[PDB]
Amino acid sequence: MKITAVRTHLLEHRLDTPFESASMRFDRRAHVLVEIECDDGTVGWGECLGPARPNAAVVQAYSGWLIGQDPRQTEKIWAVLYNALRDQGQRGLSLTALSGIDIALWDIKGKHYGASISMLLGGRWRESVRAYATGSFKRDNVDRVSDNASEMAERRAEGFHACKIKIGFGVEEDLRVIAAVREAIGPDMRLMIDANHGYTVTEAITLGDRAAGFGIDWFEEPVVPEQLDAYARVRAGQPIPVAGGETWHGRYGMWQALSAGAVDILQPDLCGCGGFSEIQKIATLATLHGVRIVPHVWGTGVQIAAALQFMAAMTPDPVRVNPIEPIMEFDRTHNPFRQAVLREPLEAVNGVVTIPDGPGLGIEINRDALTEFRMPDP
Amino acid sequence: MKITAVRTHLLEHRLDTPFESASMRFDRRAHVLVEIECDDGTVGWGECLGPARPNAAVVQAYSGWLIGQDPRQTEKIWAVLYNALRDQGQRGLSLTALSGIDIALWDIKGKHYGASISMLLGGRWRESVRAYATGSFKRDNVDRVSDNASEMAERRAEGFHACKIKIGFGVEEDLRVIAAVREAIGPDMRLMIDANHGYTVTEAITLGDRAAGFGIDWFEEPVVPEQLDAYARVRAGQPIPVAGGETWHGRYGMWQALSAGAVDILQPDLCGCGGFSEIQKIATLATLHGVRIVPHVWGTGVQIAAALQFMAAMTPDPVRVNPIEPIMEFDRTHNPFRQAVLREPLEAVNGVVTIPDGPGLGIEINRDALTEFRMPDP
Amino acid sequence: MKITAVRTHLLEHRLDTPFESASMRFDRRAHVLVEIECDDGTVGWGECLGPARPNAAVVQAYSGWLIGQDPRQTEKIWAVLYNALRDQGQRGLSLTALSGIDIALWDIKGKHYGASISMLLGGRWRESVRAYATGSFKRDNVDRVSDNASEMAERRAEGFHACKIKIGFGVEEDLRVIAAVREAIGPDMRLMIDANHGYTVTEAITLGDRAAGFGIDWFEEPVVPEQLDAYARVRAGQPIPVAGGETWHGRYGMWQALSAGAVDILQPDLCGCGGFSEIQKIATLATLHGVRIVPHVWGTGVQIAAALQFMAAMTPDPVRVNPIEPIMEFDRTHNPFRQAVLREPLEAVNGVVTIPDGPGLGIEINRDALTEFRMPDP
Amino acid sequence: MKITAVRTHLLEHRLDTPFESASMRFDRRAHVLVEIECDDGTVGWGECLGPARPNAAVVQAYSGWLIGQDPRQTEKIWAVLYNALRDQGQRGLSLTALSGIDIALWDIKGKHYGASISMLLGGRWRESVRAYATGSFKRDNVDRVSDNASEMAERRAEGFHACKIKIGFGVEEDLRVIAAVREAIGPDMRLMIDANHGYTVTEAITLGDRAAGFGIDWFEEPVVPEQLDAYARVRAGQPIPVAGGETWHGRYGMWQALSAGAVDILQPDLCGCGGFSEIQKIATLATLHGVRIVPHVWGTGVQIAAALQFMAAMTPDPVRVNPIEPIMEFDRTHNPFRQAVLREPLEAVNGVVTIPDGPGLGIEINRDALTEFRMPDP
Amino acid sequence: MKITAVRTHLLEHRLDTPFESASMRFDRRAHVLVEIECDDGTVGWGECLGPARPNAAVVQAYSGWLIGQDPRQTEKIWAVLYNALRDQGQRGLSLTALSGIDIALWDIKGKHYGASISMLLGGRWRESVRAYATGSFKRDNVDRVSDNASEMAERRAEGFHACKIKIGFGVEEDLRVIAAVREAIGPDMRLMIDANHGYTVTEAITLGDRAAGFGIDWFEEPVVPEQLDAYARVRAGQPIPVAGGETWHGRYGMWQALSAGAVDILQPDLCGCGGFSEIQKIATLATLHGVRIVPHVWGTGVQIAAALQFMAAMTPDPVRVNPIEPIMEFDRTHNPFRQAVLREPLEAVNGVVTIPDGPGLGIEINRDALTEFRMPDP
Ligand SMILES: [Ca+2]
Ligand SMILES: [Ca+2]
Ligand SMILES: [Ca+2]
Ligand SMILES: [Ca+2]
Ligand SMILES: [Ca+2]
Ligand SMILES: [Ca+2]
Ligand SMILES: [Ca+2]
Ligand SMILES: [Ca+2]
Ligand SMILES: [Ca+2]
Ligand SMILES: [Ca+2]
Ligand code: NI
Ligand code: NI
Ligand code: NI
Ligand code: NI
Ligand code: NI
Repeated sequence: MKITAVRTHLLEHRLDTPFESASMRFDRRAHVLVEIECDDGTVGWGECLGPARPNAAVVQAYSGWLIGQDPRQTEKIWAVLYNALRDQGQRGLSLTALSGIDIALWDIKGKHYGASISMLLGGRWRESVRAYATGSFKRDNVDRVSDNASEMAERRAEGFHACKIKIGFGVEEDLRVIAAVREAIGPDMRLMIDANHGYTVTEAITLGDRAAGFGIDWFEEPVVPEQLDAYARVRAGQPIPVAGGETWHGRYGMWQALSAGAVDILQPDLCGCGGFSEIQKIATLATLHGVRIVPHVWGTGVQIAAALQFMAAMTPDPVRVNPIEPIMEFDRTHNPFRQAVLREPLEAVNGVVTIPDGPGLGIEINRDALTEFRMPDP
Repeated sequence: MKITAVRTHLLEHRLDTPFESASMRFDRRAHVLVEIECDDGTVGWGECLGPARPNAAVVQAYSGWLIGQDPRQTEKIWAVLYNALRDQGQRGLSLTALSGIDIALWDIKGKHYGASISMLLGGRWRESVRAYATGSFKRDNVDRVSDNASEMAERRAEGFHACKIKIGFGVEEDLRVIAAVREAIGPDMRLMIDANHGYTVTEAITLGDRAAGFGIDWFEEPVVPEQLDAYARVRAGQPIPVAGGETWHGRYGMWQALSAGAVDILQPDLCGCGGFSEIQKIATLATLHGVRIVPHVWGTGVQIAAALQFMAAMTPDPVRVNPIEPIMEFDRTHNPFRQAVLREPLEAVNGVVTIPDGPGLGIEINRDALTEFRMPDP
Repeated sequence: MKITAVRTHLLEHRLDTPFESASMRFDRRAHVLVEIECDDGTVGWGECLGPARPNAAVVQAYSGWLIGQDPRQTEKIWAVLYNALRDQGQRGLSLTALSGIDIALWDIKGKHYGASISMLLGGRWRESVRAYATGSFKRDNVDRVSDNASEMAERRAEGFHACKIKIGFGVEEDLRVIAAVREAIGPDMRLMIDANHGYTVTEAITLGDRAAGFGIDWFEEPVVPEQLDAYARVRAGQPIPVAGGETWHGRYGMWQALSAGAVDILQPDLCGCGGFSEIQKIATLATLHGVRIVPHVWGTGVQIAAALQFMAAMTPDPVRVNPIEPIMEFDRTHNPFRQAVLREPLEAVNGVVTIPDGPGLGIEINRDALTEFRMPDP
Repeated sequence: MKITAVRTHLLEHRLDTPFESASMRFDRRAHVLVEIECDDGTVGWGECLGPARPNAAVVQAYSGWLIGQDPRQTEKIWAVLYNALRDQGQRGLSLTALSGIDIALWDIKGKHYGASISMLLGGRWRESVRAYATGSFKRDNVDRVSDNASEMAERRAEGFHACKIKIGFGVEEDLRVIAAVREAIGPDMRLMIDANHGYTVTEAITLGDRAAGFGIDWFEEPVVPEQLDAYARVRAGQPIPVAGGETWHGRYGMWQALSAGAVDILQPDLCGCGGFSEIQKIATLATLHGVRIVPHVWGTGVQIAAALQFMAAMTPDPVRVNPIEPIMEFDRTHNPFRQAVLREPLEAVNGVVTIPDGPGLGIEINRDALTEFRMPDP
Repeated sequence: MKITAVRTHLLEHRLDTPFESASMRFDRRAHVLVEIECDDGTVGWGECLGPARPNAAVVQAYSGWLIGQDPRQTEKIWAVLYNALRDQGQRGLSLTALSGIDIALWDIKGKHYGASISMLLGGRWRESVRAYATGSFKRDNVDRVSDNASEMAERRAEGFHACKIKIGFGVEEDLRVIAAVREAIGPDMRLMIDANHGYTVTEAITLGDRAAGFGIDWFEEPVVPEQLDAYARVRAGQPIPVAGGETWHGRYGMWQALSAGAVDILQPDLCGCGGFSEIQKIATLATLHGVRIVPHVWGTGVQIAAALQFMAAMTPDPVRVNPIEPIMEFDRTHNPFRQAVLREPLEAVNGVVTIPDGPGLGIEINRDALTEFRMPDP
């Protein structure tokens, strides 16, 4: 079995108005998929987190080390490609592009052995996960307080057990947003907050001290990803558990954060941290200190399918009866190609997402959707 | 003053036979320049280290935050662009692409103020630097021992005060290469060794212990860039000063290495570490412990010109009469567009390279060479 | 371009009654400016923090290394002069005197290139800053509680968004002062406290625990500048963010404090820490852990102008929309030559200070004021 | 008993040609004495290390806190004056000026109680010390190798048991100088080396490794005083014991160096580190780890007299029969006012200097010499 | 001047009923004085903390190194005697016995120079100190709660500004005692607690958490003196400042505790820690981190006189107007020879104790009291 072709597929949809987090303002949904074809006809699919056209370019640069290789040998291919572009690599785009490749190769490997990826990863502890809803972005002329209060009441009505709202813009308004969301969702629904690294350490500590009374399960990216000493200060300075990981990369970046005691919850993204091959190594590292893994999930149904395979296989830390299980980050904001790339959608039903069990990722790509939402040439 | 256009120029030349280091095998010289044009006509030039097409793609992704901006405001632009692509950035391609942009903007700023970059950086301590020659690569059916012995005798005859040879392939053959080169160059010429991270820690310690008698001024990239504990072990375990930095990025990556006590010589590349804006911050960090900076230099005359501006401005650590000054890494292997991109070559004369003092980088690009050596479309 | 003369100008005004902080009692305003003249006629101005006549003497001792030098080469001159008097230097007067020289040279450099210092520092993120008012000093037979309550209500009426009061004399009376000031300024105006290192660690922790309910944004110089372990204890032992820096010096002194985790806010003074050349290096160091910089500002309009240039150029940490920006420390106590040294005053208008954008510091010295307020010969 | 006057006396002698170390080039001997007079007629004398006119200015700034004070209360006066100028003080000139004041006050205190300072410090362990000779400086057109070889043979012939030569200029020439001096002085005379912080860490380690075979008792100021991590690297990287201290200040600066494990020998200067009051505290600190104190001595007979009082009182670490005793640094280069300031010279006789036992410093100043060598007005 | 005789004087008074702390039960007051006589007739007096007959035996063992020595040379004698018995010494009785000797020698030295010890120590910052009263011991059939409530109301009525009560027996009863004492003394009198190392770490943390609401200025010897990690846990685990030092010894024992961050207040005893010679070194060490010194005082008027001399000389940390000053521990329990050993008592008058200013300790021993209260032969 040999890889014969490696392709990328850029997807875009323009929004009605731009969406803003504290870390970014964007006016379109833009994603990239990786397609790897084999000499026996087998095709695998993956997705890369982050800047879409630059990821496509890095996948193309890796392609020379993929063509002619046996796609079943995922550890060998991962290490060879990791080393090939390591010099001006190590974090960021060199790992997000390798993650998409890795996911496509594990899809091929599952198809070849007739096994779901979750089985090849070592087994299925669970057949479904509870999802949590993520919030809307800041938009021009939209009041964040009432928009988030209504939107999260709407998520509660759909059956989500938890939701996560975007802050990081300014302590006082962010507190008004948190208070209004708690009022709107009632006392039982779980609530998380994500600052998108918008805060200074002092802001993040002040916000956490003042928000903790609203019952907040974690505080995601309080500060920038490079200042691990700042993460540890926020963790020690206010009471809300701190989460991060969607902007860290590989076993070395993740170990740097765990060594620093940066987080209570580590949040590797399948399509960013290095793929299935590397996320299993990151999950090992998290067991040394007992730090919970909850994946970060952002992107199309291909990303969702990959994250679901890993979530079926995640081993509890600790094992006990009815252990703490992963929950699935579910973006509810507008993206017509999120599900359209799949022949069958991977959707929350009363807040719960069932994990496929077919070979590989357990999905079938809709190639007509790739054409329909193709990103226009520059 | 406003930026109106940002372009990249990909350059390629195929070699007669592939060149191999321990870290890579390549069959062509492939580089990318950045061109930034302003509303008043001013044009600046820069270069990005590393994978050429992926760098071009990341420069294109940054371009949206550059158009319409005042190019004189280099710290503002650097921080804005750094944050824009930080999430799946931080090291590697997101910093090598920003370095090329930064260099072009400092070229514009010098042209605008009528000042060499070295002057804007704070002054010229020196008007020239001594260069050292780098060695040939491993080639199919070429004996490394005799090839390096002859090649380095040829560099000595050209007047280079020092040379650096490539090892990392295997302790015993590498020792034969070092011994033959010392014999060939005589007792006075300085000698350095670069393993291109080819060694285990045990190999690197064994090689350094056994090579130290040949008089070796530093041992570059003994081990992989992510294992800073391995660098510190090599530093403590054998007597040759350890050098690294061409595969680290930004103030945070460089501080991580200095904190770890990884190196005796830190080797930021102008076109990789973040450009002039960030290399000044890295040079600050190196003064906290007294670690010598010697830039890494690889690429075309644009990279050479940038590195020379920084070398004129480097402050001695410590200041004394006849202090330890930077020496210029000078690749002598075949590349017809290395100098052709410049209207006037920046060449060693009896081992010494004179540093331009005209506005900006002090060079004039030869646009006809950009066409002649343009990389063929995929 | 060559420096031809270096002069100092001592200024004094006797007060109606002495002013006391916990760290000092003084009966006059006494300051020193530095004037550097060039062979082409260009003149630059600077100011030194601290003992005026001793600063003038240290500037005179540096003058021998300045005459005949190119003033545009600020990094070279800084490093040469720093090394010249380092042996019995390193902190204190050797750095405050060099700061005044450095500021005058950056004023010359901006005039020469036709650029504001803020532009040469890398760009203007902002054109104005909000000022905060500092409080009155302790005076004989004046009740601190009512004096501070009235004075800070008067600052609120002038439009200052925040104010900082002097404590450090004794926990119980200091708490009465803080309580009365909070009552007088209302619930929205921000409040900071400065102990001028008057407290033991135990006093400072007790004061912070008992004062935190009044809403205090930082606690400045709780303890003496040499006991960095005491700073870290105060930071960990009570809830008010700790600030310091006006009594630390250079990259090495500031790094010592940051390494120790001494402060939540670092407060370099342009005229004390080493000038523009060194404060940019200190600002780099603060980004490693994410410690906020808020400059310390004390002295004449020349100091104010220098601090404003640096504040226009300060890069947010982190970058976000509407980031945390520097605020300007504005002494409101009596000093007739504070503004008189400038042809145009740099004053708060409804609490906001606009940052000049002319070449260099963007000011014009009033030489007649230098004569009018000249310090009498000993 | 009350202080009534505090005066300084600046002394200068121009040399025939300038003298150069790696850290400085000077063309005159320039020193400052402190004279403190009391209401009962008692006068005390001291000396300040470092820049003479700036020290005089700082002594004048302290004078306001001295007049009217009881000079017998040396700990109270030290702490009051230390705090008075601490803010822009802490190291350097604020401590060298306080050292001269402190020495004059201990001279007064000894005269008042009819006791040598050595007795008031706690007793005389010894009545004499062996001196070591320091070497000549680098001079224009003088070969350092032969000049040092002849000069040190001349010191050997005068009976000095040891000598210390100046290096720091460049590893190869410095090694030639060390080798020639060892040849010239024979195998028994002790040899020390002082780099005046001229070296990078790499140079200092290389020099120490290559020089150790010549039998070197210590290696003084290998690197700059602010890089304590560099001192520890030099200490660990080559075999010659490392010495420093003449460019550190006070208990906090000295503790910083000892904490860092910077030195095998700590070298406080009576006229730089804080005087008798502070050097006793530094000597305490050195006993925590067992680091030997050997004072640094540079200046006139007043400095020599102060250093001799402290050397009589230094407690062995450890106490044993025939313990390791301090040796006296004795500058032999030309200075006609070194001894002329005293009515009776304090000179080495066959290498040994006898320690006065009269009240205070045990000397009588020659006021006619103060006039003869008075520094010309600026 | 030479020492001719060294004598000890054992004192005893049997109590009506035994007194118990958590650390000890005793039925008599038992103390030892040291008397040192000189060839010129001068006599000095000192006291040793701890077991009286064993201290007398250790003083006798030191006597051989004292006879014939010059008593003015206190640092030489201290170091010689310290080394003489160091091998089976270092802490405990070898230092408490040396402390008594040291005090007698400083008494001789002050008489010889006609100076109070406080002056020889460097000056008098204060002429009096405020005393605090210590509480009664536990006694058979006496209710601790009502006994302490009444006794401390009686101390308040005598004018003491503060008092310290004995706990360490059991958390619940100890809390009842603290509550009753706070009720009895009113809201202003200061309150301290001393567990005499009776508690486990868990008890001490629980007690401090539950007692802090009663307004407690320090918590003395919460745990045993050898478990410095336990001290640091108590300090970090409950809010009352922790004090210790009366059971530590010398610069090395005290530095061990300060290094460990064991205490907020260090409490050397003049008659235990090494005397005046060593307590000055301990006071130096406490300034490195800013830990307050408050001496421990237990014993006769000779101990009281020594402690008062040191308290006059203690330098504020930090210096400020109206700084934090030492307060004097004043045992009020029955001991007829406490004051009888002095010709003039050293007593609190409205809570304040005036510090003698005569030569030496400033006291005159009543030799008739030494006979009257002589301890009966075994
Ligand atoms: Ca997120
Ligand atoms: Ca908190
Ligand atoms: Ca290399
Ligand atoms: Ca070895
Ligand atoms: Ca302040
Ligand atoms: Ca607290
Ligand atoms: Ca020296
Ligand atoms: Ca070595
Ligand atoms: Ca006690
Ligand atoms: Ca507690
Ligand atoms: Ni749509
Ligand atoms: Ni060719
Ligand atoms: Ni006035
Ligand atoms: Ni002469
Ligand atoms: Ni009785």
